[PDB]
Amino acid sequence: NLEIGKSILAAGVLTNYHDVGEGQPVILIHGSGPGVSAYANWRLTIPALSKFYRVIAPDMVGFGFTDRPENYNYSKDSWVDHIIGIMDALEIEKAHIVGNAFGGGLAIATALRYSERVDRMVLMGAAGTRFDVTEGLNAVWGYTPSIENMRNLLDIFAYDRSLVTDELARLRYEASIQPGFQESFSSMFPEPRQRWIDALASSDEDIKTLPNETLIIHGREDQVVPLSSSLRLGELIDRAQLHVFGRCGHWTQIEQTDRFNRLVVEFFNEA
Amino acid sequence: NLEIGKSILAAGVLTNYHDVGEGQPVILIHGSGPGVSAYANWRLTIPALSKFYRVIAPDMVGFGFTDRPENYNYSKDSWVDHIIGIMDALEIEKAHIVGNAFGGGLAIATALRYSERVDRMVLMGAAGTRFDVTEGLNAVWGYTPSIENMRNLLDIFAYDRSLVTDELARLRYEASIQPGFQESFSSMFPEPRQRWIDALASSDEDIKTLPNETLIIHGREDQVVPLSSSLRLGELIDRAQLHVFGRCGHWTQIEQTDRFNRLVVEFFNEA
Repeated sequence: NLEIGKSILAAGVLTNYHDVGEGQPVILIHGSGPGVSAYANWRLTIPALSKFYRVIAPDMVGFGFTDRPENYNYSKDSWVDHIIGIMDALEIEKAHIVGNAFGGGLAIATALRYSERVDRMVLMGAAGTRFDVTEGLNAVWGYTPSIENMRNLLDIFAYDRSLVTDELARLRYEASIQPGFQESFSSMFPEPRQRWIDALASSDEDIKTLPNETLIIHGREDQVVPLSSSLRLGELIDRAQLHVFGRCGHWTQIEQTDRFNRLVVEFFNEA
Repeated sequence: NLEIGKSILAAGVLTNYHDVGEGQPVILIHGSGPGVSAYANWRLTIPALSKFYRVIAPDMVGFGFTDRPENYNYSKDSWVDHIIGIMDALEIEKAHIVGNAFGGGLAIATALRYSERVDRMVLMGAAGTRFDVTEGLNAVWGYTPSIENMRNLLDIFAYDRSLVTDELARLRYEASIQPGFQESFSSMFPEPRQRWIDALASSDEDIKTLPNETLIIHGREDQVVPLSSSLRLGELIDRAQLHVFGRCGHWTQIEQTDRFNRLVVEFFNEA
């Protein structure tokens, strides 16, 4: 299973992660869908970025193949603690961070609590602001295992549904039913789910204090996180750039791969 | 005067233009401020693009050093005719077009009337949609010559006013009072100016039919054309990408030069 990489103790949690490349460190933080993992989200991104940077992609606690501690208290702050724990474990003193959706919210939160540890940020269809729960997000977080339910979620993420094949739905369905996966996922964002969007968000006041050069990316047709959320982030963050991809959903790094990789590499190259 | 380049008869008008580079043709269309010219707008863009493309930058009739025909009937359609006349004169059968503000409106109009002649488009703080006249635009189009009035206009265009020096205001003031310049400019967009924003615009219905890969660029702080206008263009054009620069005004190609040039070259490279 290529989703299983290296293992390291971070913030007291045995963590599964990928580490490819040399040079300036870049931390990639995945999203929060069922069966999600660092490899699943970043397999098409790591190869491109690792040619110029040291790319670290960990499975956040509660997701992927990282340990799922008994009675673990999941929260925005605990996840930030995990990110910092991973950086500490790898002697990464300061790094750029690419946060995908759920991961974008964590990136913003990490930059606010540990400003000295974060350089540039890329926020994709990111959590971080309070937006009204969408039917797409409620469907994603409310997922129960089945190939048809996974096919529907994949359709919700994609602009071009032709990319959603029976094989892909089957493979992700299988990833979603791995031991302990659905159990931690279902108890992660229970109804009412607006509570979790709000919990993952950072206040307008706090976001306005971010000094980091930031690149906000969003798919025009995103059905999970509304474009309006990134428009708001763009008005709050001072050194921000916004890039919106037309004909693109919640899979910006997968549906607009080459454009995405070029934008991100050049953005970091500027530093 | 470096603003004076080559001369060619286009659409019956003796036209001043710049032609640098080899390969795929790219037409750069300047904005509509007092003293504006192709060189003034694109001096920092041509060098970068000409390394990979053949760059054509003409002074639109009524602006710069192109002839100002007696009793000439200026209109969106006549300007489009001029653009096509320039392309015809240079045997440019199909080209990419970069339209800056006023020029963006003309680019959209050209792509609608001569779809076969236009490939990819870059629209910067572009005209093209109906937006309420801003005080910034009313000040720009209502300009009367003076170093102080020019300094104010430059401030309206810029995010970082430190770039507006006495020398720059003086030089542009001098450009604005060249023989016949202020005369054609003042009679170009007379009050009420909303009429001209509306005249330069294309209907939502027509814009929706554009099949061209398009890159929409806008400065978050643009005081002349509101960001909301480009947000609208992004929702209308199907194959569109939107890139918004924070800490940037109506001079995207000048205030974010390196980022702008990289974005444009890679966008065209995709073709």
